[PDB]
Amino acid sequence: SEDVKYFTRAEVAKNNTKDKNWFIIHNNVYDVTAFLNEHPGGEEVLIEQAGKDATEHFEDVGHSSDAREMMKQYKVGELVAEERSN
Ligand code: HEM
Ligand SMILES: [Mg+2]
Ligand SMILES: [Mg+2]
Repeated sequence: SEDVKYFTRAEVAKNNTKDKNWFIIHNNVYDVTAFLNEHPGGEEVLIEQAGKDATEHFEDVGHSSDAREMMKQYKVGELVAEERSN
C-alpha cells in the first residue's frame, strides 16, 4: 500500500525550466515550480538546478528543520534504485 512513483534521472532532466522545475535531493524527486517565489534563498538558485540532482548544493546550505519539513510538500517521487546516489 505504498504509493510512491519512481523516476529516472532522464525523466527528471526533461523537467528543466522554471515552468516545470524539478530536481533530485537525496534520491527524492521534487517539483518546486510553485515554490520559486516563496523560497527565502530566492528563485534563481532553484531555477539553476532545474532537471538536476541538487543534493550537494542543498547540503552546502545546511537547511533548517523547518526548511527540511517544508520540502516534503513538494516531493513527487523517488529515483529508481539502480540510479540512486548511494
Ligand atoms: C536547488 C536546491 C536549493 C538551494 C541551492 C537552496 C539555496 C538556499 C539559499 C542560498 C538559502 C539562503 C540561506 C543561506 O544562504 O544561508 C536558502 C534558504 C532556505 N531554503 Fe533553500 N535551497 C534549495 C532548495 C530548497 C527547498 C526544496 C526548500 C523547501 C521547500 C528550501 C527552503 C529554504 C528555507 C526555508 C530557507 C531559509 C533557511 C532555512 O530554513 O534553512 N530550499 N536556500
Ligand atoms: Mg550563484
Ligand atoms: Mg538550467
